[PDB]
This record gives sequence, structure tokens and C-alpha cells, in this order.
Amino acid sequence: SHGLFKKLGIPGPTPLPFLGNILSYHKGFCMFDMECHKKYGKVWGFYDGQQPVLAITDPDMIKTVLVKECYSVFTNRRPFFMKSAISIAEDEEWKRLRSLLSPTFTSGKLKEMVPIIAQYGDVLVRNLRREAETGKPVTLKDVFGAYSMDVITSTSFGVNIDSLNNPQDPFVENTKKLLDPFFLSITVFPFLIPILFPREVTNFLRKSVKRMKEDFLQLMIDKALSDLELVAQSIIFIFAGYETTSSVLSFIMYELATHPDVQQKLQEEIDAVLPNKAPPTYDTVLQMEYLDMVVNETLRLFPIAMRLERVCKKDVEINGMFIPKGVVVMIPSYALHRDPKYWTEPEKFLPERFSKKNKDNIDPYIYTPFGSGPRNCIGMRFALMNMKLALIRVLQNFSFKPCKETQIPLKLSLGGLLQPEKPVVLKVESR
Amino acid sequence: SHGLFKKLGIPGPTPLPFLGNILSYHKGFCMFDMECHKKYGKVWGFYDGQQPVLAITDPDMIKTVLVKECYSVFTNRRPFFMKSAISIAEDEEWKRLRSLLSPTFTSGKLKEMVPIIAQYGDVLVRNLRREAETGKPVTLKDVFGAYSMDVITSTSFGVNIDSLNNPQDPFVENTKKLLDPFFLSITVFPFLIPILFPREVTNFLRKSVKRMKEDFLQLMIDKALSDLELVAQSIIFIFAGYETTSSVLSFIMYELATHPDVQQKLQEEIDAVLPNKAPPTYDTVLQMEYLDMVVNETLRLFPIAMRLERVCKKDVEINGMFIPKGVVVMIPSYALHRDPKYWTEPEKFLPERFSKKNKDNIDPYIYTPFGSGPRNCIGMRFALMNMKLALIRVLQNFSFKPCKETQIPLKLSLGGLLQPEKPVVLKVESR
Ligand code: HEM
Ligand code: HEM
Repeated sequence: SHGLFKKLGIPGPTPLPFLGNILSYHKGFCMFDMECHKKYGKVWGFYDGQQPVLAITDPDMIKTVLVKECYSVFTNRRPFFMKSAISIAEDEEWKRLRSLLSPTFTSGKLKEMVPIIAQYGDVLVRNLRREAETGKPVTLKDVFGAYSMDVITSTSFGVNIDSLNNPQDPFVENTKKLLDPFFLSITVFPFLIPILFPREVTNFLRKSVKRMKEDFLQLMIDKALSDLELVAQSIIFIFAGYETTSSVLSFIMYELATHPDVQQKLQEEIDAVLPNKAPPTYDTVLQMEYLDMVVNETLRLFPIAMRLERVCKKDVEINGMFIPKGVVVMIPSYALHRDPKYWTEPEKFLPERFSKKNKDNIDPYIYTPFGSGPRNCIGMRFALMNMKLALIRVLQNFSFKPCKETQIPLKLSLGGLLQPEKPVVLKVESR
Repeated sequence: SHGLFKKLGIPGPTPLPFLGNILSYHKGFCMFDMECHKKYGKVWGFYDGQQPVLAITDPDMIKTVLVKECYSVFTNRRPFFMKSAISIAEDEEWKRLRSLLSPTFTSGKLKEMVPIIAQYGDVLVRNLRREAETGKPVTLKDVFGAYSMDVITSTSFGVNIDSLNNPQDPFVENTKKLLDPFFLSITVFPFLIPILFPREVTNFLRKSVKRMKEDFLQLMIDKALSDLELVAQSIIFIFAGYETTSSVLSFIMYELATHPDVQQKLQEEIDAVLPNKAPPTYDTVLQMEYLDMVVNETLRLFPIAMRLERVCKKDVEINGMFIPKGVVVMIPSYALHRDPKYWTEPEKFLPERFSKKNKDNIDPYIYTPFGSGPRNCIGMRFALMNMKLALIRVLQNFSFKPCKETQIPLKLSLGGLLQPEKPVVLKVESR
């Protein structure tokens, strides 16, 4: 089906048989999208193996894909027991999951979780203090991974542990048992998908559900919600709240160290709203406008999901172009967030973009770090609050500086995760 | 997912891992269904490999599966360039194909084809005459296969050839290039379906389309109908009108020879409506009530499609039982057509079942030789007329008797086609 886009008069790189365009992935998903946007412009088509993928960059078309024609045509992502997971689930079954999980992520239910995750903010500082007193730079991912792992367990299960100081709490190690060659192989060869996580891990969770069959799990329990449906959601939660939270935090702290003006200016906002290391609260966080700007700006530079995808369930025509059924429509968020067409000096870190003065000039469909429409990121409010509560406690206590080992400029990982090439390592000084 | 039916409280044979229930196929699809109906009764569940299949035998439930909830839940068959074929096509794309082909199979367009296929009835007789004069029995499949191949080409393409006397007319041989180990392997292992007809054959057809891109093909041309969409339909047509037509004709002539009372009684109906070997016409065929009864009764005994299947697209509850999504619902036509619950002496051949006196007692959802609902057999009227026009010319000229080589009782093929175990071979005498 390599002839498809040329049959539609849609430009794009020339697919090779079988491989499609995946050989262009050597520069990384995101550079491909950026090279692609530069030369083909506003729409282009490429092949993930034999799978055609249509990339759109027009905000009207995007709104039509993510919001307008969502339930009708573009309801699902491509599929590539976890078929129950809300992100993989499809059509009426996704709808069902989403409707049952929508109240679990209310602004409401977040305010109740704030005293819980705040506490792990206090734990991050002590671990940070341990290293700062040593006098020497830190590998952010180990203390932000420890923080993010601690938070996500007790939020989804209510087990109070300390990843960084409790080596093998039996729940700790099994949580660490998470993990590409696969993806690339499957992108070109998804035709071995109907052939193939440790059965060991699902059990201890499906088991662990019992101790609650007696956290998200309760709010979820609050067609019947199959216990194993419940397990599929928690695993999606654990991966979401782990890998994303620690990565974004690394990216923020790198931007704060390389811009001491922003960091100290953020430290001032924290010191006025929360005088003398006052404990962060839910209403308080929502007051810190410059913190909101610092977070949104780091997510503009580093949208960890990179792309947003929808399958075209039927032959349709949106805003004047014909989308055949089975085409994957792709919104290249990364490339869009760095497009001189919509952003000034896109490579620069300028939190003032999102000022109450300039936030209104921003097209919500160009800026999609959490996606948009009914199928956008459900854990958005929680993710933002999880990260903001960590930054507050940290900048209430420390200031961060680059070191000889700080990789400046930060280079991105060549693979399919959005993470630093080299781990962010910064000097930590107690204020 | 072998635990699924026991989790639903649905009885059925005990699946083995991987294999599911396919080891029960040794007796043949149809006997399995019949053994199954006998012991589990009105609903049962079995596994084609890992694929759960729910068999229903209640006429209300069947109506709900084939007619009521067709477009909503049970729109497609299981999928196991031919994705364009109308029988394999799905949802709005099937709808599109069906709507474009509906007028091609009108009662109207059939009346125009009658002079065409009548002519090949005259050809069958000459070939039959050749063998009858020899004085000796005939292998029905060779002269009914020749007839059915001749008819289907000129109906779908308008090429006047004589399969039995033209050895290798280039269109003849390529048509013969049609053809189970696959099915069974794929039933248990459909998980290699995303890995795999001669590319040679599609070409000569996709090519041949040109000579008409300048028959069904025109009526079809009479979203755009992709030339290759056109090719997918014709191949479905060629297989339909070949293998089914010749098989049913064999089955009819076997029932006519083993019941000379019916055959001579059918010969009388033909001689009154069509005096002195008068040429059959469209209005004339539709007058032969006992011919209609003989055909319907042979199709009751021998529904060549055997089963009717629908995939459950979403979790629903029909007439009081819960059908989860992705379950294949199966209506075991064969077993239903031979169920003492609805038929008297089901093994007997009694065309009087369908008399104008007793046809009204017949439940259209128990008797589904062509299926029912929007997705029933589209070539039904044409198939019936194709066979009736052949029987008329034949019984206008010959009477058929069993021989030493006539396999009485007729045993059925153990495989997955519905055909005689041994080829029907009958003595042919000129009247
Ligand atoms: C800053 C960290 C995160 C970012 C940048 C992020 C971003 C995204 C994006 C871009 C999408 C796709 C939406 C679309 O295609 O329109 C998504 C989906 C999703 N996200 Fe996140 N996410 C983050 C953290 C989390 C967390 C902590 C959770 C929950 C614990 C979560 C739960 C989900 C779910 C369930 C979906 C799928 C929603 C659906 O299919 O209906 N995310 N996220
Ligand atoms: C006596 C010979 C035949 C018999 C017993 C027969 C029977 C059947 C049956 C039982 C079905 C399935 C319907 C359902 O699942 O509800 C079917 C489908 C179909 N039949 Fe036939 N058929 C015969 C000959 C033909 C011929 C000659 C053609 C056309 C040339 C044809 C075209 C079709 C098509 C296109 C479908 C699929 C319809 C759809 O998916 O919408 N059949 N047939």
C-alpha cells in the first residue's frame, strides 16, 4: 500500500518496500517530524512499515481530528489482557473505561491527594539534603525517579514506602520490574503482533487488588469493573506517573539551572506565596502563576509523548481532504511546539510565552503537551500537581547549578522515549 | 480466554489450551454442530483455537442477531487486497459495497440474464447427450462444473466459451486456477494471519477489467468503485457461482435419482409448463412450484454454507443473555435444518415440506440456506434461477438413475466444504 499517498496526491518521503520510512528514524522520531514539517509543509504521509501515517499540522484539521470527529471517525489509537487498558481500549469500551475513571481524576479527588504526595516531597528533600551536604552534584533521575515511584504507588495503592532508602520492600522491587528493538521491529513488522509484561507481575498486583478488594483502586471501584480491568488501569497509571514525572522533572530542573534568573524568580514566587518554607497546599499551588509558566514552558520544549495519534475508522473528508479508513492520523506535537510559524525563537526557553498577557495568543491545538479532545490525557491535573508540589518543596530548600558533568547543551535520547541523552546531573546547594 | 464461557455460565465442550475445540472437527464441522445441539441444547460455546464462538439456535435470538441488531452489534463476519470483497468488507465499507451491488442482483437484472444462461443449459444437454449415448453413467461434477464455470464467466464477463469442449481457452484455464490445512491451522493459529491467490490471476482479471473499463462489471460500474474493488467482487462471484452451483446440482440430482417418484413428478411439471421441450424463461421458471419445492428441500438437507457467523462488535445483551464483544455468534444452519424439534423425519427427502400448504409452518430463521437479514446471500435469486434453468433443460431431456458406482447412502465430505464424499455418478437415459 506504499502507493497510497501518491495516489492521494499527498507528499512525503519515499517509502521503501516493507520498511516504509522507518530508516528515517535514525535521527529520532522527533527530528524526522521536524525535517518533515520543514520540507513537505502542512500535511505529509509516511509509512511505518506498511502502515500509512498521515501527519497534520493545521489547527482546524487538528481540532477536527481530536475534538469534532472524535467519536465518529478518530476514536482510537493504533493497537500495535492489557486490551482493557484505557489508553488501548476502543470505542464503546474505551468510553466505558473513561466514564468510570473520569471522577477518579476530578480536581476534587486531587485536592484530597495533596497531603499524601506532599509528604513524599518532604522525603525528596531529605534525600536531596543527604547529597547536597556531601557538597557535590546529583543524578536527578535517581532522586526524581525515587520520588515519582514513591508517589505513584501510594496514590494507586496506599503503601507508604521510601524507594531510595528501602532497597527491596517487596512492593518496591516488583514495581521496579518494568523494563525500542520491539517498537521498530513492530513498526515495520506489526504482523507478528498476533504471536506474542511478566506474568509474575500481573499476579502480585491482581493478588494485591485483594487487599483492596476487601487509593485509585477504591475510587475506581467507586458492565462490572473486572478486577483485571482494574489491573490494566493501574499499570497504565504506574507507567504514566513514573517515567513521565521523573523525565519532566529532570527537564525542568535542567532549564532552571541553565536559567538561574528563572529559577531564583521562581524561588521568589514560592517564598511569597509560601513564606518560610510553608507546606504547599492545593489552593496555594494554583496561585503560583510563574510556576505554571515554568511548567508549561518546559512541556512546550519537551512534550514527552512527542506525537498524538488517531486511527481513521471510516473513509471521511475533513476540512477538504480525504482520509481513507485505517490511516493513522498523527499530530507531531514536538515539531509543532518548535515551529517558527507559531513560536518566537522556538529553541529558546522563555516562560513568558504563557504569561497572562501572551497566553491568549497560543492556539490550544498547536500546543498539545497533554493532547486535546475527549481522549486527551486523563491524568493531566494530577501530573501537573505532582510535579508542581515537588518543585515547590525542592526550590523552597535548594538552588540548582550546572557542573562539569552537566551536559550542556542537553542532547535528547535517540530512541523512542523522550529523555535526556545523558542523565541530568546538577550541583545542589542548600539555600 | 478459555475460561470465558464457564465464566458466563454457558455450557460447551471443554476447550483444550491453544487448540480450543478443533479436535472435535474430525467428525466434520456439521456433525460437531449436531452433536453439540443434542447435548448442550439451545446455546453453547466453543473455542476455535483461542477464538470463542457462541452457537445460538433460538429463532428469536437468531432474528436478533441477523436482522434486528445487525447494523449495531453484529455487522461483520470474522476476518480470519481482498479486504475489499463484499463478504469480508466491514461496517460502512460493506454497506457501501452492498448498496452498489444491490441493483446488480435485482429480480430485474436477472430476467435479462435468462437468455444468456439458458444457452449454457443447451450446452449441458449436448455434453450430457454425448455421455448418455455412450450408454453409461456420468460424473455429475464434471458436466455440472463445466456448466457452472461456463455460466459464471459469461455472466460476470460476457465471454462465450465451452469449458468441457474448449480445453484451454486462455480465460478458461485461468478461471480453473482457483485451488482445509490452512483453515484448521488458521482456526487454531489465526495469529499468523498477519504474515501471509496467485498474483498472476488477479492481474489477468485486473487487466481483463480493461476490456470492460472501455456483464456484472458494467452493472457494477453502473467514493469511487476502485477497479481492484471491482476485481474483489468478481472473484467472490466466481467462487460463489462455481463451487456452490455445481455442488447443489449434484445434491439435487442425487435426490432426484434416489427418488424417481419426485423426479418423474418434476418432469411432469416441466412438461406441462414447458410443453415439448419448450425453452425455459424467467416467468416460466417462477411458475414451477414443485421445482421450487425440490430445490428448497435439497437446500434444507444440504445448506452448502453450513454455518452463518456474526462478530459481536460491542458488549450487548440480546433476548436476555450477555454477549461480550469479539465473540463470534454462529447459527448452525446444517444442524438446525436437521432438527427433529422443527422438522418431521429430518433425514428424509420430502419436498412436500415446502408445499403452499406447509410452507407457512416453517420458521424463516430456522431455515436459512441463504441466511437472512441485510447481510444474507446477495446472489440468492441468481443462484436459484441458475440452478432451476439447468434442471429444467436437463429433465426436459433426460431421466437419471443410480448405478453400481452410485454411493448410496450419499456420504458427506469430512473436510470444510459441503460436497459429496464420493462424486455423484448416475446413469443417464434419454427420455
Ligand atoms: C507530565 C506528565 C504527562 C504528560 C506530558 C502526559 C501526556 C499525555 C498525552 C500527550 C496523552 C495523549 C492524549 C491524546 O492523544 O490526545 C496522554 C494520554 C493519557 N494519559 Fe498522560 N501524561 C502525563 C502523565 C500522566 C499521568 C500521571 C497519568 C495517570 C496516572 C496519565 C494518564 C493518561 C491516560 C489514561 C491517557 C489515555 C487517555 C485515553 O486514552 O482516553 N498521564 N497523556
Ligand atoms: C445455491 C448457491 C448458494 C448458496 C446456498 C448461498 C448461500 C449463502 C449464505 C448462507 C450466505 C451468508 C449469509 C449470512 O451470513 O446471513 C451467503 C452470502 C453471500 N452470497 Fe451466496 N450462496 C449461493 C450462491 C451465490 C452466488 C451465485 C452468489 C453471487 C454470484 C452469491 C453471493 C453471496 C454474497 C456476495 C454473499 C455475502 C453478502 C454480504 O456479505 O453482504 N452466493 N450466501
